Amino acid sequence: KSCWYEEEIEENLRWCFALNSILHTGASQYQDIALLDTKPFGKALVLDGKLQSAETDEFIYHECLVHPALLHHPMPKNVFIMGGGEGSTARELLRHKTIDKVVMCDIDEEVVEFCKSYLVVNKEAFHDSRLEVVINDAKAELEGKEEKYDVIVGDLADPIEGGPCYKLYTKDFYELTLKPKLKKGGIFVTQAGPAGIFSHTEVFSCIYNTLRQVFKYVVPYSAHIPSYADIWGWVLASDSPLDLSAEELDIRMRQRIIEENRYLDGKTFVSSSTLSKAVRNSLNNETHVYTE
Amino acid sequence: KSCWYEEEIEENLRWCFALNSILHTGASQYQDIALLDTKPFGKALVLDGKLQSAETDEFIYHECLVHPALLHHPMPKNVFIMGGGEGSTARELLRHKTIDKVVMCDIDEEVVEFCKSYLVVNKEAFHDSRLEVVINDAKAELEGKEEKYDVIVGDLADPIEGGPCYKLYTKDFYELTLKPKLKKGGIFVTQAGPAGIFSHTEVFSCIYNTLRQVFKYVVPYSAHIPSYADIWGWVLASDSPLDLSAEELDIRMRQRIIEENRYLDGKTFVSSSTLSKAVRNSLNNETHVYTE
Amino acid sequence: KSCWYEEEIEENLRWCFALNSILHTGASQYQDIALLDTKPFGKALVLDGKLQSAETDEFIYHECLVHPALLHHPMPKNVFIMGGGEGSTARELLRHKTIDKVVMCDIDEEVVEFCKSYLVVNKEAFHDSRLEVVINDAKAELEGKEEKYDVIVGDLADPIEGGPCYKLYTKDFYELTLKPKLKKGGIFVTQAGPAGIFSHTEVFSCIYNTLRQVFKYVVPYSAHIPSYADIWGWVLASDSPLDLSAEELDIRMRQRIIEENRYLDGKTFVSSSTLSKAVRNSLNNETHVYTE
Amino acid sequence: KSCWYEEEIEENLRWCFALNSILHTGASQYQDIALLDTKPFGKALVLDGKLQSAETDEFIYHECLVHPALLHHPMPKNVFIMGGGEGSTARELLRHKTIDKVVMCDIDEEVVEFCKSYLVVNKEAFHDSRLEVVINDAKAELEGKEEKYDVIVGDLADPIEGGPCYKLYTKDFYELTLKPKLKKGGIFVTQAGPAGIFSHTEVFSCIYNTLRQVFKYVVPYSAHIPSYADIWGWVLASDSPLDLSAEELDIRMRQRIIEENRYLDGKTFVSSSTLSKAVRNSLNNETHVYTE
Ligand SMILES: NCCCSC[C@H]1O[C@@H](n2cnc3c(N)ncnc32)[C@H](O)[C@@H]1O
Ligand SMILES: NCCCSC[C@H]1O[C@@H](n2cnc3c(N)ncnc32)[C@H](O)[C@@H]1O
Ligand SMILES: NCCCSC[C@H]1O[C@@H](n2cnc3c(N)ncnc32)[C@H](O)[C@@H]1O
Ligand SMILES: NCCCSC[C@H]1O[C@@H](n2cnc3c(N)ncnc32)[C@H](O)[C@@H]1O
Repeated sequence: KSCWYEEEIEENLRWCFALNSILHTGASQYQDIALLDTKPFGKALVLDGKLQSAETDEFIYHECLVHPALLHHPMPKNVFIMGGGEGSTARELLRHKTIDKVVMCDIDEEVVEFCKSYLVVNKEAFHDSRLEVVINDAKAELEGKEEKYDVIVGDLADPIEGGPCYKLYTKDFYELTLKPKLKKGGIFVTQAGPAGIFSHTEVFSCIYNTLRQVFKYVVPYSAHIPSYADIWGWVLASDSPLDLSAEELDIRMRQRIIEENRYLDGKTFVSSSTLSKAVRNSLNNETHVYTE
Repeated sequence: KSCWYEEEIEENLRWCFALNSILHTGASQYQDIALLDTKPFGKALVLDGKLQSAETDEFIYHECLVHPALLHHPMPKNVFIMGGGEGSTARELLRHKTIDKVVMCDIDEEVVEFCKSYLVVNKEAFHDSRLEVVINDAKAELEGKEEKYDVIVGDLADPIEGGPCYKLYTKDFYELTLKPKLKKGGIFVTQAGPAGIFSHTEVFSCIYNTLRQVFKYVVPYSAHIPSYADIWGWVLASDSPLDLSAEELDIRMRQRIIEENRYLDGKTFVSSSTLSKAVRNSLNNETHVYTE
Repeated sequence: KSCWYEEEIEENLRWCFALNSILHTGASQYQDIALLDTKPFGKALVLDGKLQSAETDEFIYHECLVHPALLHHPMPKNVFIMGGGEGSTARELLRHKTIDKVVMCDIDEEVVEFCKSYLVVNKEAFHDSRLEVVINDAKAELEGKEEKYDVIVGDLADPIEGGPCYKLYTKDFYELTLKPKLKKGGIFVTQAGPAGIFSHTEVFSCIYNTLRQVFKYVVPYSAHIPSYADIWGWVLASDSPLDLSAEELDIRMRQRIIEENRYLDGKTFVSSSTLSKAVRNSLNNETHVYTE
Repeated sequence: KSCWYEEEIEENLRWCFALNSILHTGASQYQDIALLDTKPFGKALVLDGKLQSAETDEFIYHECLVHPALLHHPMPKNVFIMGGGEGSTARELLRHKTIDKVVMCDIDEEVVEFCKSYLVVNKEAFHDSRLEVVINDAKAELEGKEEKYDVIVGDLADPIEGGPCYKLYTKDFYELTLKPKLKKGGIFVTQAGPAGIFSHTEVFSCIYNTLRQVFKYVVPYSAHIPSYADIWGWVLASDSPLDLSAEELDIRMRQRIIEENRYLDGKTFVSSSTLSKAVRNSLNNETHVYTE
């Protein structure tokens, strides 16, 4: 095949996908933006040269990010997303019947406009009256406003030094900006980077341990995302408990979410939060904490 | 970082590993045989241009291939391996104290002799008095010998038309050749190809469904193998039940297996054997059966 | 710099060009047709996954293909092009004031229509009253029409077994079909494939030797084409001598050709027609003759 | 094919060769050193990630670099090489019957040792009593010693800012270090980088113009080197004339060089020094000069 997008995932690992076209290439002051039409994963959003969403498997990422957090809440009504410009986290949140307000707070208007325009899947979401789009740094936005939320969702890029996301994974940020803005019984969830057998030590274990230092209950979980070329991680965090069985998750899904989930049922969530021996022990032994 | 090993996982997806060296390249009349020293995965055995074992994570594959089968057996004493010339399957079998004899039946003497010399991790295994190496087609060997086994392990390449491995995945094979050479309570396990969200439809679902036509109890399961760049699958099959808890499995590990498993504990197996919603249902609805 | 067009020049040599866009991809039943906007070479026409014309250097190929033949002719008035659907060969022919008619005979109407729409450099050429476009196999066309030409231009793909172009490079073709349709003093020129130090043995030496069996005077010549990643070759053939000095050629350029050539002057042609020691001798000693 | 060496030749152009092995990888304080066994070009020396010599076509580079300069001299006896660690420039120089002394002055002992050991072709050269190996910066070595030479050969890497070679292409270096150390009737030749239709403006035109400002007679010439993925350039420079015909070159070769040249005869040299229209005009119009 002639045409390829190439991504260096580590300094010694490259991942190449065959291309149909290069649909749109924008840029803002924040990052490079690109929509590719790829053979293996369909349409793909690439930010600063990292694939961040692919048409074929974004559903897995977005179901996993969103649904566990809301299903463990007794009655989630309002939710604040840090990031979300791609719009699929909002789509999945808006599937919940209890939800009356979703704030998408992304720093990059152009990403939003771009995806608002070209990720057709998210059109019903982007137009729902419950969605409020806010163009800001989520950290500034959070400390600015007094509104408190049932659920806060971190749908940011991994914490990389000198980037616009690193701040929002520090113990400082959690303790003093995020957690004050959680209602009673509030639940936080953040995307947490690679969660492979070896790749999980880069950011996942540290995000987990950083949250461990702020919240009473912390639940790491993971699932394969083919377009990310790895197992990916999320962490639920709360000062209230987080224990539903699979059966109780399935009941809650059937009652509270419109239409059928495609990836996530209760058993899948139970498998997801049962990390492997080595990962589970690695996380437990982690002592690094993100800080100022 | 300018020398790379490349593998086309699909016709539109390439995975590239930075190389330190090319330790050996060659061929038997069956297959090309190469050993690469890679940066991300250490020494990697590449057979017909497909990476089959990487030093850093082969433990995952071989622990998943071997331990669930033997652990589910009350008392496995004799095992036959279809393929296994690389030696790691034998290695993990020989960690079981209950085992008295392992037959490794590989068609290609050069794989065996090459791995016996170059894959040092398996040196003790290859030299264990309990191991018998037979150089033959596994199907011809099983047909021509009356010996029966407590466990038979399929460590062959994926089934396709016309390759030397296809006929060892058929309904007629399992029924007429393999099952008669299982002892009372015998367990079969085979590797079963990619088991990703979409890639599982190639062979994993068909192997599962084929086995489902021959054995009463069939347990498919899967785990990520980074050097294979996908979730990989295995299938257990038996005419006796295959239902142990994570705790039962741990006790058995502790009683029967020399040293600590690096990948697999009881929980990890339960997680591996709980497939995602989509994969589970796809397997259940599969109707392809491999036949002669 | 993460999207790339790749071409395997040989089974062990790849050339990759950074892409701006994929402007079109598709196919007729003859060939795939793609137009890529490349960084190093501008818009590149790719036919069956082989780059055939790049905006930045196609002038070299087409100047070398066309001008030496016409310049050596006392008075070329009518020309037939075998292939030429891309339009650049016609373009450079039509710069000659002496020309009254060009027949462009391409087998693939979709190449013609595509290039006529998308390769703007050739718009005037395509619209010139002197140009006739015929959609046919060039061999069938020449056989079935009595018209004779002062020059015939071979602008076909390289000869191999079974492709649509092979039979237009054979001894029997040149003798029985082409030569009878040359006027008195007629000159044949064909593109002749790679002409590198080693790559010239594939087809360039064989075309030269084949022509040497049919025509009295045969002048092979070559020039670097960066976007082809090699030296490329052409062969002039005639029953009348082909021996002009660099100065004679310049005077003719000045008298007959509208505008300045960007690549070819008289000296450049003399240089191109002086092959290296090794290539010269290899051509002289070649004995393969293409036959039906 | 599985294993590749990748070279970025421009920011938008990559060149990939299939690999047999990575024979040796050294490093010194000056550069990275590597010997690859490549499929398309055989054994290849790579310095700081740039291929600098390949077994299959180094003869072209080294014949072109060496023989024109000596053949234009009436009686060259002693020669100083700036660089030469690879040893092939010395090999070709030592083929001349008039030559009694060759100084190989390379800054990197390890390159020399490495090639002394592993480039078998140059064994007779490296052991010839006329060869003096000197481990130094050629600029310091030149200004240090009083010996004057009939021919000085620049076999350095292209002039790249902040590298150890840039100094040795400045007008200052030429005027005040190099030219004082040329005997009466002395001839200088330097390798001069890419000499393609467009690539020649990077260093070739500037090296040419810089020498033009120091020497009375300057002759640029070029030839394709497949392993360099380009036409490559050299420049002869002298205060005496440089005009032999092809015929006079061939006589001189037959009388003065042992054995047959494989690439270069008199006609080849004449073709080589007949640049194309555009290159010839580009060089003539160059006004940039390398300086302090
Ligand atoms: N794994 C999937 C991750 C998705 S890509 C990261 C997303 O979060 C936004 N973003 C980056 N920094 C941000 C900040 N400080 N505040 C709000 N949004 C931000 C960015 O514009 C982009 O939409
Ligand atoms: N990922 C797990 C695959 C590892 S590679 C496939 C292995 O099975 C052998 N093999 C192939 N066909 C065979 C046959 N009919 N009988 C015995 N061994 C065979 C082959 O020689 C090789 O060692
Ligand atoms: N580098 C110079 C090659 C350019 S690409 C080859 C061109 O010759 C046409 N073509 C192929 N076979 C043909 C035939 N038998 N008759 C007429 N045109 C033909 C084909 O449609 C295409 O336009
Ligand atoms: N196109 C083919 C070029 C060959 S590669 C450049 C060669 O010139 C040496 N070299 C680099 N800088 C040098 C200096 N200042 N003095 C002497 N040798 C040097 C370097 O160690 C190497 O052997």
